[PDB]
Amino acid sequence: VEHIPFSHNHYPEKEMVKRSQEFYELLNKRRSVRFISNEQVPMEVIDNVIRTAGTAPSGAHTEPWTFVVVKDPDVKHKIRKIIEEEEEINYMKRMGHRWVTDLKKLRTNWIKEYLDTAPILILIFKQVHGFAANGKKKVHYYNEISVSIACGILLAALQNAGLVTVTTAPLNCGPRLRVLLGRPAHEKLLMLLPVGYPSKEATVPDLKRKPLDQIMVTV
Amino acid sequence: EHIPFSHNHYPEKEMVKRSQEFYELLNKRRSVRFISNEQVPMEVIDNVIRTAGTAPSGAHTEPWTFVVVKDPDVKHKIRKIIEEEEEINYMKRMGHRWVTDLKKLRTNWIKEYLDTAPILILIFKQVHGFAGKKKVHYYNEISVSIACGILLAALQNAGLVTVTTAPLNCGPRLRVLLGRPAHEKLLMLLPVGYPSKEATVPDLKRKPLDQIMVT
Ligand SMILES: Cc1cc2nc3c(=O)[nH]c(=O)nc-3n(C[C@H](O)[C@H](O)[C@H](O)COP(=O)(O)O)c2cc1C
Ligand SMILES: Cc1cc2nc3c(=O)[nH]c(=O)nc-3n(C[C@H](O)[C@H](O)[C@H](O)COP(=O)(O)O)c2cc1C
Ligand SMILES: N[C@@H](Cc1ccc(O)c(F)c1)C(=O)O
Ligand SMILES: N[C@@H](Cc1ccc(O)c(F)c1)C(=O)O
Repeated sequence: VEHIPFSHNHYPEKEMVKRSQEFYELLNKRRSVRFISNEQVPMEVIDNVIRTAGTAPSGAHTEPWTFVVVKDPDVKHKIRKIIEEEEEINYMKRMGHRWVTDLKKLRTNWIKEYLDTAPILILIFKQVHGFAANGKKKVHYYNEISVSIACGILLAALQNAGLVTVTTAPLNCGPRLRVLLGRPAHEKLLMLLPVGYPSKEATVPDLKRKPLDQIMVTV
Repeated sequence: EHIPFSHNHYPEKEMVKRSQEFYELLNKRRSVRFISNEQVPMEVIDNVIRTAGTAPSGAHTEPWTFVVVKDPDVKHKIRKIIEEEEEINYMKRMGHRWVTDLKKLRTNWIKEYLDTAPILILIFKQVHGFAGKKKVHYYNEISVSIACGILLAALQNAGLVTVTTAPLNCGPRLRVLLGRPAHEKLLMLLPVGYPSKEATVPDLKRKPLDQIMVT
């Protein structure tokens, strides 16, 4: 592959400052929403936020991500059963006292109503390796990180398109969900995001973010 | 304590338009390995980090430390560290496959951007925290990485460039050098600023939507 000049949209410092400020205020309104209405949402928006996630950087340009989108309530209902069953055992046995306590402030449990109500579920699978065209294996360097970075971009894009979600990690649900969705073995489930509009009645926990001087260190 | 969630809603047509234009802005983002020494406004840097800090995180743990280096001398020390360790990585440690897999990008162990970039951002994950005792940081690496994604969109939005790097085997030396505690581990390093006038990128193509999305 050949290398080409990079061209760059410049801004005056004054407009950089302003774009950076608006975008802070925009993403700072983002909250994880666990109560999602059944109102349908336009698929062109979903298509576009996925395509935005696909602009992410990736280790050695491997693009190791598969975004699986479910609209079908029958499929969504099987997903729900799998996750509620597995999470009930997670909460009652596998997570441990300390994790369960650390979650009290969030009021989460194994009941995940959003898996039926939300019109869209996005299941983000990482590809632990890939395949060349001749069927031999290719290495996916830093695949989990690459996929999580694209997930961060996806979240930004959703916030900026006026949709809500909550990033979830359905512990011990990977295999059953992979099989149910007909995905191949080199894909593993990394996170699941219900997507739509908030419910009229949606709450969030009243959490504060750290001030800049507790996350940023200069030298 | 739990409160009502106040959303900011767009009509379908503004949803489509905002999402389309945000795709277009982010699809112009490229990893840039040649960075000008022209200084950049620290108010932007503060803002983009602030933005990264809005990321979700496992059990609301916020396990990230963003270490921003502007000082020439420390930066030259970071460069010496990374060049030494990447030399051994390319010669010995990565293996032939991995080195062959990087030919298209034309990377080696010389990392000039570590001196010329006005700003380095080093991202440390906190693999646990402290209350007296230690706190569990659930999904810390994934949380931090999600924060770095948000940071990259923010940088792209604010007119700056960077490249996401993972300086293999350099974490311990950089940690100690920069005064960070033993519960922080280096996850990645982003040199930040304007691209050099002569900057190039490799002529890579992204997958079409139907090769990354299954319905
Ligand atoms: C997890 C991860 C680690 C990376 N590590 C390095 C690195 O150590 N050195 C480097 O030059 N580029 C690194 N990159 C940048 C990729 O090589 C780059 O994203 C890819 O070639 C695609 O180009 P683009 O970012 O311009 O789309 C990394 C990217 C990711 C996601
Ligand atoms: C890696 C990761 C995993 C998460 N997993 C879950 C989950 O399994 N269930 C859930 O309800 N929320 C999950 N969350 C959402 C967090 O609890 C949430 O981000 C945090 O409480 C802060 O709230 P905010 O997103 O409103 O800032 C996860 C977040 C991240 C980053
Ligand atoms: N870390 C090595 C090479 C490299 C390594 C891994 C990557 O995934 C990558 F894209 C590039 C370097 O900075 O040159
Ligand atoms: N995955 C579990 C537990 C959980 C909840 C919230 C979290 O932030 C988290 F890290 C883990 C759930 O969805 O209830």
